Amino acid sequence: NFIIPKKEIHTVPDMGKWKRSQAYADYIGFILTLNEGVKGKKLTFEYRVSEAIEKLVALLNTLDRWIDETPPVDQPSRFGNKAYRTWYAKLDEEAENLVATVVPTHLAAAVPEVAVYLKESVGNSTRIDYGTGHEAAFAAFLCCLCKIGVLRVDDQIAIVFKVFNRYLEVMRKLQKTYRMEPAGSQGVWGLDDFQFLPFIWGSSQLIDHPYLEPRHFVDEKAVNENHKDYMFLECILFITEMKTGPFAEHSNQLWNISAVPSWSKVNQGLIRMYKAECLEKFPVIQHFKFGSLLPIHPVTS
Repeated sequence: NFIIPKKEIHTVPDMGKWKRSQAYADYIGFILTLNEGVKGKKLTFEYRVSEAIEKLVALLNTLDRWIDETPPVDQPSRFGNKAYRTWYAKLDEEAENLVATVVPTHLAAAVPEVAVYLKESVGNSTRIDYGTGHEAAFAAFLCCLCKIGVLRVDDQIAIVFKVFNRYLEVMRKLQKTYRMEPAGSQGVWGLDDFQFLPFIWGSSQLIDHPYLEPRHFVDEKAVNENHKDYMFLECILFITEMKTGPFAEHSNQLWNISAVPSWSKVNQGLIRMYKAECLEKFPVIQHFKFGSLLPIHPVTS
């Protein structure tokens, strides 16, 4: 009974049925389920790695590879490099074939439904840009795999620390390689040019840290010291690799968050901020796709 996920949020009044959709409930609970699973734990933690995780990292590694197979054009050019479209096209042809390496045959029919989210998670071919709208789809991608029991509860630490963490390395690579633009006003009032979720699961990691306080993440010296262990700081280091000038100028919203007393409170301030600035923002989220695994119909309870 699987189906090709389709667009359901066409107008601003549509945000209602979204916020009462099964999908919505499914999505956020999934978000918080993983958020809790990562509490106080270093990236170097000993977690369950399952063959499905291995096959996903391999899926992502193919994506990484195609970038190398598709070097940026040498044209003049001034925004996103147009070799991104050549990359994206390779994915559009090959998303199904790829999800197929992770999905058992008795669930063949789900491949098309599942692959859609995959195709929506890497940015925009026309505009060569990327934002939390696409990030969301990669989470929704992963949720679907839980919904069909390809991914397991036992794995929900390796989803963040291994798979999503690799996905982030691949996104950054696309962002450096093809000089991708932030999607819409991600680079105006945004927490970040590109991501959001890693700041959630990142600050969750640092809950109850002995030495490292939210106020410490603006200290670059200290960031270099600790990025290998923590998802939140890796994000920070990436910003400081991409932006001219002083922190408070280029990432003011994060700058103000560093003032927050505890990682616990940051993580509460972000869960909320993620709802408002992203999941409940028409412009960011209207492209979210709705099928059988994450449907639009009213929450059944």
